[PDB]
Amino acid sequence: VGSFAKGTNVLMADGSIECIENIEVGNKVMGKDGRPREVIKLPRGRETMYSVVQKSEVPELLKFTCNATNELVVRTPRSVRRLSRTIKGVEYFEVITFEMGQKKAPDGRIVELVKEVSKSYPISEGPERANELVESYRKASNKAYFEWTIEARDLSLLGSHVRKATYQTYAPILYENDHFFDYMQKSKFHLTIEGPKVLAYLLGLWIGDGLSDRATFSVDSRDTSLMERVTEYAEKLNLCAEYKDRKEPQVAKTVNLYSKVENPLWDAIVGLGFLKDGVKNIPSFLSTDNIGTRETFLAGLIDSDGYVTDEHGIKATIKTIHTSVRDGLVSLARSLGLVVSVNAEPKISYAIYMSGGDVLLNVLSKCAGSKKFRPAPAAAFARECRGFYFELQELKEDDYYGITLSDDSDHQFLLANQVVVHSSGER
Repeated sequence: VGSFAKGTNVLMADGSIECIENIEVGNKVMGKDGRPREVIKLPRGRETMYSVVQKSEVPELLKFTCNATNELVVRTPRSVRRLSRTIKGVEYFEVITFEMGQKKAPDGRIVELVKEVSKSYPISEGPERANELVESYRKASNKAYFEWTIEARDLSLLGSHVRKATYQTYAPILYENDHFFDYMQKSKFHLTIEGPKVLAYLLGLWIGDGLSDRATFSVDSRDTSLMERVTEYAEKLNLCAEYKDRKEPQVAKTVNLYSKVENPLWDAIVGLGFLKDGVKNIPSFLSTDNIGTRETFLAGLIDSDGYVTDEHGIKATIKTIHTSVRDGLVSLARSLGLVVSVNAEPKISYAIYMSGGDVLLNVLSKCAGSKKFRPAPAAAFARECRGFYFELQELKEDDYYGITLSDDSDHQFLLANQVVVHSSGER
């Protein structure tokens, strides 16, 4: 029965994080589709362990420790190519492919794994055949990759090209709390349907470049689009976006949001916890809250202290001087399905790079910055699981804790770090 090490953090069905050894039958862990996964057993035992680590300069590596028999949920890209080569004076048509095959393991077991297969036919016999293969491959699957599992210990059996192309995955968090919404209700008595939107946005601006002792943040002047947004939004919360305006020689216009009748914005900043212990913080509940709220929040942050580039794909960069926020950002961004990486600018400053196609466009379409806004996706889109390459390190023996799911379930659940791992069970 594959398992994990003690302390392994698991994401609960309700969005809470829990240490695997503290999990008890009946509890529901988080399913990758956002739905619960009831725990029905708790494997125990000793066994060689393997630490899983992302291969990759501020580290933000995805990782977890498992036992040797733990089934890694992996994906390998499908692949096909035809080439012509001359072998020993004879020209051949060769088709190299990635397909599911077999390999005798050290213990004599037959392990089913993706393999790089090669097939060649003499040119004299013609192409058809090579095509009846390249053709059957391309239409043998509706997917562009293989979805499978391999035991940690068996990962060494993979050929070099397949091993390097094989990756694990972390799923976006589709479950949605309402800590933010439920908060709104507790606020005043009357407020527009777009109250949650407007506040999350303003909080993003605050976290971006706002003072830590007052509902005041700075914004760029040449950005008339962003200004109209602040003003427009403040008003939605009966606030005044006050600033010296064109009578204060400067480029970074300080914007003061007063109660305009101890106000909504700041009451949330403290109530929700965007400022814990005098220092800025990214509330942990964000990650598992309303998706629209998560995006709106990021759009604000991006609008106050970040930039967007499109050279080699749409990408957003947010700069933060605090490590608390930094790691909070990486978590919140990954929860939407964005691909994230961090670097240290002249370590005083921190840059969080985010990419993700439609997932990123769904955030930027909420920004107001002149060079930040990007039109929303051209259509509905699913938030695909993201892959990460990894390194496996064989460890000595230790106690392991596994979790078994129902018989009808997909047999998968998420770790606190969103990594999609396999249920602990026989087979």
